[PDB]
Amino acid sequence: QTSAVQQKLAALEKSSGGRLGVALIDTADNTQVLYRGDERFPMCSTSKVMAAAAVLKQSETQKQLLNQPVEIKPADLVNYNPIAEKHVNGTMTLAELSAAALQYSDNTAMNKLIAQLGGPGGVTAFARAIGDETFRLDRTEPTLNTAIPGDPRDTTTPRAMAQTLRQLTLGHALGETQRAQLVTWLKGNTTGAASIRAGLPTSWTVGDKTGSGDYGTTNDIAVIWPQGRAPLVLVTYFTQPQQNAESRRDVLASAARIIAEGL
Ligand SMILES: O=C(O)C[C@@H]1CC[C@H](NC(=O)Cc2cccs2)[B-](O)(O)O1
Ligand SMILES: O=C(O)C[C@@H]1CC[C@H](NC(=O)Cc2cccs2)B(O)O1
Ligand SMILES: [K+]
Repeated sequence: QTSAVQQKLAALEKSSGGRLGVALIDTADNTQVLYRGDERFPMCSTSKVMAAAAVLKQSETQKQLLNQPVEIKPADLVNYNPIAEKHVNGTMTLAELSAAALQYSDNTAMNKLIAQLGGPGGVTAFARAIGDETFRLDRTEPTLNTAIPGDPRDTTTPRAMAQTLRQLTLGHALGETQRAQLVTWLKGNTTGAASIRAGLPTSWTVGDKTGSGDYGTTNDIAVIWPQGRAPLVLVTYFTQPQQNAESRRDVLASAARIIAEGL
């Protein structure tokens, strides 16, 4: 079937000229709303959640892991490093790298998380360990954001990412203190106010991770605590036909507004 919400998302997509993917889980009843929910999209910086979570999982058996210093060298800087560049020729702890990757979208920080996990495949292995058979990370920063149409590298589906984000933040994929740390980090994101957040009532609380890539790829994955009801998990992925397309965070806000109006 096609619901009223799905028809509105299709109209938004048609007007946008791009390709939109949405997955909602409403934990009030465990129901789902999907739009292109099983199509693949390039994750771009939303992949930073999986990398940080994989390090949190490692930290469950190493009380000092998050305090471990990691050297930052001039050669480690890439294309977007606002936190890591302040620590060149110094160090950042794994907690600092996680916070920088999640809350500031720092790409050097992400590369250090990936390296701590043994490369992109270590992030994929963690996804598999927590029940996600869809996610794949294949490259480091910055090339994981090329977002080429039809390329399977560094992709997932909306359905898979919503399920995984639920298990990480509201379920038991992580230990209790690690889940709480991930939620704290997401709630302190600096980059999200134009994306899913912008389509929701102002009284609701959001923790999210955005991403930007080539092909105008504009993404957001969020946990949402609405006023008066159980939490939601919402993924909104958007990608466009031209490599140089502009970001369209407003489309994500519009998708979130349609979802919220359908509850
Ligand atoms: O064109 C130029 O004169 C050089 C630019 C300068 C900085 C650029 N980097 C970014 O803007 C980081 C991003 C943040 C969010 C989306 S991209 B670049 O390193 O790509 O090259
Ligand atoms: O969180 C955000 O919205 C911003 C954040 C910026 C860093 C990452 N993007 C890039 O490095 C851009 C690239 C495009 C092609 C190659 S690199 B990420 O996907 O998004
Ligand atoms: K792993």
